[PDB]
Amino acid sequence: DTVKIDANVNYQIIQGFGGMSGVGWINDLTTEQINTAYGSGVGQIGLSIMRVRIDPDSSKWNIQLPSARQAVSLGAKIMATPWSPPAYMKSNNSLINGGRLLPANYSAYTSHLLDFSKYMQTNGAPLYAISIQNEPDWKPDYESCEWSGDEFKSYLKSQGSKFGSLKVIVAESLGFNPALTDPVLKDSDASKYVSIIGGHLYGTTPKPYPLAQNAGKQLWMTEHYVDSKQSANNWTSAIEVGTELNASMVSNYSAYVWWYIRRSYGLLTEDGKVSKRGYVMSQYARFVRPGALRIQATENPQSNVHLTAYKNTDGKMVIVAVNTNDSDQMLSLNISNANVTKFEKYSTSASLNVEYGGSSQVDSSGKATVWLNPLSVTTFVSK
Repeated sequence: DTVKIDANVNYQIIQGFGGMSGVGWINDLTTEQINTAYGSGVGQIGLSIMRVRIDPDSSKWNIQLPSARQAVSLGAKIMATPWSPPAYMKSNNSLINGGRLLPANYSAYTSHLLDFSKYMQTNGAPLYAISIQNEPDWKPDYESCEWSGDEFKSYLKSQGSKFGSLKVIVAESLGFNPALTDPVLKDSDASKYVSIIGGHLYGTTPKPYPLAQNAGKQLWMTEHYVDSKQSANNWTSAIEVGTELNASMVSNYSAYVWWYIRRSYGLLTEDGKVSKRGYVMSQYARFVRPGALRIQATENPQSNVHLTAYKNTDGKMVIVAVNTNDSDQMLSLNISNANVTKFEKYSTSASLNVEYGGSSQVDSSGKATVWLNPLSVTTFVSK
């Protein structure tokens, strides 16, 4: 059915796609694995964001440097998340099962975070962004710390100015619950120090956040994974990554950051090879590059077809479509306000990994017909 595209109507800017560096909790990435994930060529995923954990013990920070340095060398931006302040700053004197950061320690905690930023920077892996807390609404039996949105608000009013040009992220809610961040965004004295509203998708689905958008903050999805009991090469499950990426983009997110890059259910499997989930991610990350603008395009032209469209800074139009029908699907593109004469097709499916599927001509009235293979994630790139 018909898809109407207007390259003169813009939504969010895309900062990129990322994953978690897990060294300290799991084995480090190798240099080869980072090059595969952070390169953007054939066979590579195209990530450009790496997330790192801030250990409350600063004697352990050094183990983060090899992977963070390699990523920066390859053009990536680093964001850092703390799971807990040091135990001795919290109300329960423990790293685990929550506990509150004592207000008397707000300046000390800021100094801890800034120390981490200076260490990284001095060692040649400068941070782009820093989060105040991981999942303040979750109190598991590992590093965690509980906060309310009013506590974030008080914290930021007193400490926020100290972060300088570092981009501050709040609140990394488990389920992207606005309750944690609305108090911050409704207070201009707190809001002025926040650059990014970040959240996770556990137990939820992507949704727009109008208050964050109207406040001019970017929205980043800073951690998720799908059904970890599945092999990353199970196609039935991997296509769900495509669904979630599409929903995230339609929800005006500027960044999407997976959990552990290398894992049995990850973007790379434990043999260091790209997985089906990684190829799905690459249908977005290799082609929708940092700086791209999402543009108007019929999102659900027909049953079980979802798509988004982008203009890259180099002038290329890109269309990324998810087809969860077990049948070939035709799209009738109608493009306005663009200078496109052909699209190249690249698909991931049960049997293809980002494989070229031929070219389609766009007539001089901006019309083209393209086809989606069954149960596939397909990217069209203008030439």
